Amino acid sequence: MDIFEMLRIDEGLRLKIYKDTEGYYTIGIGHLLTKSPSLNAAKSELDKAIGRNTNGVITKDEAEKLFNQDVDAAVRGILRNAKLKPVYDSLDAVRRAALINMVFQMGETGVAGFTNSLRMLQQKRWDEAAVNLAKSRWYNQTPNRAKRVITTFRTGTWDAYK
Ligand SMILES: [Cl-]
Ligand SMILES: [Cl-]
Ligand SMILES: [Cl-]
Repeated sequence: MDIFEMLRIDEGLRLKIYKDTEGYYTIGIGHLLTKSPSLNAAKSELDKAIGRNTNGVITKDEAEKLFNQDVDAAVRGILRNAKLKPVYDSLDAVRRAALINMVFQMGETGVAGFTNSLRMLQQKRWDEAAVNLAKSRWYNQTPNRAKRVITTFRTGTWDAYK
């Protein structure tokens, strides 16, 4: 298992524009296109992202390309963020993947706000962090995903993705 396979499990693959769990236009492996309610605005973002007139449909290779960029962006986002970098650097590789997964889903700013959770993780108080992480809109709106990510933080194993 690795961060790419983990996110493929959590995000799926869809080759036509769809709405994500928040109702936002998305394509591929959870590539958010726009928060605009305009499908035309989403189609424009898509064409700009892929470099061609897609008519709202892409290939698997194209979806994987955007996914690679998106994972890269989440990691670089963590490393540039004063609140996330220390926590990331304190973690082992498996738990690092759980943090990348959160940032991929919610964005750098949204995760960096989990101040109390981040502290517990930095302290390696795993059970306490797991309890604190679940007291969140995140957990309540996407509980099965959040449970998987939290299990990964709590255990430092990939058991939740087996
Ligand atoms: Cl995403
Ligand atoms: Cl708590
Ligand atoms: Cl979920």
